[PDB]
Amino acid sequence: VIKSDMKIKLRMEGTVNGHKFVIEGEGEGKPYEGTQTMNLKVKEGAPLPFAYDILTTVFNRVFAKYPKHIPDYFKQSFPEGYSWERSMTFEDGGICTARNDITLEGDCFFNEIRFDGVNFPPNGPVMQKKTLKWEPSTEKMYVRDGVLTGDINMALLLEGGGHYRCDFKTTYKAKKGVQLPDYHFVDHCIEILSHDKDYNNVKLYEHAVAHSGL
Amino acid sequence: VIKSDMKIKLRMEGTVNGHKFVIEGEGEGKPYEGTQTMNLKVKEGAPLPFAYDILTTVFNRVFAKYPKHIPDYFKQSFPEGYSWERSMTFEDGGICTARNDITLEGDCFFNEIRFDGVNFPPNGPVMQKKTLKWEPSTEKMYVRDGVLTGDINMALLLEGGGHYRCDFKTTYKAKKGVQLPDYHFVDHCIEILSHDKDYNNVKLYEHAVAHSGL
Amino acid sequence: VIKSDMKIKLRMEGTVNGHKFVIEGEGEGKPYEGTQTMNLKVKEGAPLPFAYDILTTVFNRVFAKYPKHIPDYFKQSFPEGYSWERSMTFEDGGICTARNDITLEGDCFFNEIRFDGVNFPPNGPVMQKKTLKWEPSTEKMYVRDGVLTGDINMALLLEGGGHYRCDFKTTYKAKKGVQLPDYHFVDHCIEILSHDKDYNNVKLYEHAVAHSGL
Amino acid sequence: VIKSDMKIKLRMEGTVNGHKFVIEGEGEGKPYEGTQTMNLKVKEGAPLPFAYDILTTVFNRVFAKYPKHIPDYFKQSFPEGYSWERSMTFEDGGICTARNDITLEGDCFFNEIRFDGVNFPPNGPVMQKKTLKWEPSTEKMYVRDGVLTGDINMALLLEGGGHYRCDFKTTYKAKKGVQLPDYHFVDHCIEILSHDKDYNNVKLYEHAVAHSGL
Repeated sequence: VIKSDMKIKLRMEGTVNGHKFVIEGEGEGKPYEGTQTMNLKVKEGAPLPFAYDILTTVFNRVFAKYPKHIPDYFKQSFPEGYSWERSMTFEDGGICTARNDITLEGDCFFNEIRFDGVNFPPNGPVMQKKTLKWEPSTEKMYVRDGVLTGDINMALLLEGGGHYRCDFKTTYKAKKGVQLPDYHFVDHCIEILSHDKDYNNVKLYEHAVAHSGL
Repeated sequence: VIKSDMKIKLRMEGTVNGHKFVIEGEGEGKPYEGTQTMNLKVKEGAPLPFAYDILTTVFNRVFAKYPKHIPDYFKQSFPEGYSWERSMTFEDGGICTARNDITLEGDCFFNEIRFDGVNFPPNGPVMQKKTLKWEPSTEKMYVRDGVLTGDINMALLLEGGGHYRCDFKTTYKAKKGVQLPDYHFVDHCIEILSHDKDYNNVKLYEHAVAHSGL
Repeated sequence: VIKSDMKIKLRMEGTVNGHKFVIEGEGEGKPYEGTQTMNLKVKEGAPLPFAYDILTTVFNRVFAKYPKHIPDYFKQSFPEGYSWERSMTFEDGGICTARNDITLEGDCFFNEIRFDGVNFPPNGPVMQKKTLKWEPSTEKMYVRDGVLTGDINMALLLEGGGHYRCDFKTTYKAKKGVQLPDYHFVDHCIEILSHDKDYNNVKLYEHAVAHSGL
Repeated sequence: VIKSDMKIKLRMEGTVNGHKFVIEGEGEGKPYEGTQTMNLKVKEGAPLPFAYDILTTVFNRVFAKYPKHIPDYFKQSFPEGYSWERSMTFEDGGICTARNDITLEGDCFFNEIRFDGVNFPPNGPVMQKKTLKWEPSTEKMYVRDGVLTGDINMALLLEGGGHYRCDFKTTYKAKKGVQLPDYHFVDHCIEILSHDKDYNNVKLYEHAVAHSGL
């Protein structure tokens, strides 16, 4: 079922700072190379009044290169699939919650996403769209009460330089029992490859690689 | 417009641990006495698989007794009204986001509520419904970048005794400029007066009183 | 042993931002009225390069008015006495740890204090001495694994107005078993009554009152 | 001054849970290979009543392999040297503060260390010595207001399996201006190579490597 080439369909509905929106996406990736590319269209709530970058890491750890010696929680989870929940705690008190329900129909991953952001200061970098990109990162993966937890120290590079910090916690729940991995890492980088004026259209790329550290 | 007796209508839509639900409520309160009572019906997602108590403080600081010497951000905000956003950070990593858009039509407050909870441990008190009540509390109210912020150290009393701690941050945004108060407190207590087996029906009561501390 | 009038002797040794100091104090209070006054002298590390206010709440919950219906963990702890540990988490990442070992010799409380502060931004209000006072507060008191825990949402009023937030957690350990109270509150206010140029000399006052909330 | 082979002398004084101790160490490392080994003796407060592992990462980022393309804040700081401050926020509310003042005399780094830990639950893994090791980690390094900040998601592996999480923030201050690096990573692993019954004697090893991520 998980082939060397898979397609991806997604719908996100969300509210940030009380602003409602819908974004749909279509793309493709190489699960075994840990790469994926997606084309995202704002369907409702254009133009977004917040930094598009807060959304991009919510737009599937199936797209991560897992070595033999590390059990692949994500790939083992299919065909049944899995869901995740995430909190994003920004250093200025902005908080987001997000979830994705991931299903497999043929060679296509369907992603049903909800995103909610609250308490962004009105003159902070998110509401004033001062973000350039996410720096690369390393997710710390560990089992807690029988499900996979990922913690990340994430940072947005700001216009003018310097960084806006965010702590991620993701809980990943396979819909069937799998071989649980030991403590390990997933390196990430995520890049907006192109966008129009108000990010109504966005081409998004991720590379991810699992490893056991030093 | 804000009389000694007002009615309240609400709809909450939410997702906790991936479980979708809708709850509607009707009730009444005394804004100047800082009291209110509400009758809540689960409309979708019965029976709730999580502790109903995580919802109750999301089900309007108009219902708080404000003394003369403290400017009433909430009552001054009408007829135009106000909205709030809240993060609830539980000590075991459970996080909720919530928002309420409050409008005034005649003597009735309409409440449009969204609630989302993530990362509740499956064997924690919320997913195992081990909560008895919220302890009383004191909200710390202060202006930050021109809007009212409230911080609360909240605690749920547990079955077996001892407490489950939650930190609230609420940002309150009047839809028109008002007299901003100085740093002050709002004492709260919130009580489920009655409920059926699975909290399909709930009668809920709050008392709230603003003060300037010692 | 705990009379209506008691004396207080203290020595604090500490390091903030790498700056070492020693402060000694002598004063007096009314345990049953929940009041105390103290005279503090900087003995080493004058002039302090940080906001003196970060120290003042570390300079004994014996000085709190406890009503009959709330068991007094502190007063019950003597003659043997008690110790406490505290973390102070400031909203800009400044963190302090502090401890006090409290003994009773005659009508005098001896206080052996250690205070350590790290990660204060060099252009933040603590290192630029922009604090005016602590706002009043309400400490939430609860038992956790057999010892009394206090949580406080504290705020320093800043020069220019607006607030610098700090979260306190104190663990209070009686040196003998006592009647553990139920969940309750202690209202505080703390005031620098007078000081010289660089706070080499400071007269400090606290009022504290325990209550059961609404 | 920073040769391919350097010696290390250290003294830590600290208090955890009110327990006072002094630990001295002597060792050696390869700054350009990012390796170091140290022999630590408890001089006061034997036997330690807490998990020795909370101390080991406080026992100098000079011992990290820095590639050409990343400015070496640490090595550039000598001969004048640098100091750091650290907060360690454990997931059960245990908090430590630590600092190190690092000087260079000949081929020897001198380390003047203070460590303070508070609010460790009495039946938690630190006070019940249930820790096996620190998992490897990746420190996120970024400049904030002109000094180097490092954030780490750290985890102790527990007896019985599963993990105890700790968030590190270190502020690193060179005693002279240097070439500030861009956002980057330092991979770490730290290992107790050997110890006696109560960790009165400990041989400690670290490997560290700076990189720019994916």
